[PDB]
Amino acid sequence: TDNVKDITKLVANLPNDYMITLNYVAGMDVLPSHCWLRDMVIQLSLSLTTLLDKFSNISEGLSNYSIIDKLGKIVDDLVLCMEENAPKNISPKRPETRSFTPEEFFSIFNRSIDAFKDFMDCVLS
Amino acid sequence: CGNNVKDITKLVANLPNDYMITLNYVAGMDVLPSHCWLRDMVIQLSLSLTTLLDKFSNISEGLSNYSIIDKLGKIVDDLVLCMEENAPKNISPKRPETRSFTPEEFFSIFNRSIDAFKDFSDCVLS
Repeated sequence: TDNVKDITKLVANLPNDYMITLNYVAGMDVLPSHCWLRDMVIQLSLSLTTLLDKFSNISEGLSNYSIIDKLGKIVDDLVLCMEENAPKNISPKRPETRSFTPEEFFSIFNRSIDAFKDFMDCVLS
Repeated sequence: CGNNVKDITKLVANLPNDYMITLNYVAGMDVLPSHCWLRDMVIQLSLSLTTLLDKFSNISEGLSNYSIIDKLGKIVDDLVLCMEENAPKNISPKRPETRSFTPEEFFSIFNRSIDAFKDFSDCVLS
């Protein structure tokens, strides 16, 4: 049901100097969403997959594995929707591989999901 | 003075496998007799835990990393008090080796220091 209310606890339970790697799609902060939403949900999917593998599945209490896994599932549904609707052949460039703080990584995450809630040319320079 | 862990296992399981935890490692801790390195190591763990703690927010419910680490830091404060109150005069072989360890490795050093404390030839190396 598009759920945060669990992201804040994850961020509070992740080291604030831990660098989460993400292939940031350039211009996600300026261009209209149809230009980057698809690519970004896919990149978030890859990063969450990579992130989840860094924890163990604690089953009782605050579990980072649990929250990340839940987030991964939400994104899989987003990738399904975006993919099974994207414009043919989606060749700008292959996203800037950057590392982000958990707070930063997850702010980007929220901005992408938010972008979905309103998903109804793409040039830079 | 002797002495409870609030579960390091859950902590290690809730910390990223590739997160590097910095520790000024006291050389010879793995071979030298305990009285040669315990005091210094307990002091070093205390510093690393201080630094580690400042990386998390205090989550109140759900056995958070902040709470467990904070608990481990207090246990070490008691251990530092004990070792300092009984440390030899002027404790200077050489400073500790600043290294980075994975959480499993860091807390393995911690558990081994704790054990050494639980059971507390002169200090020669090389």
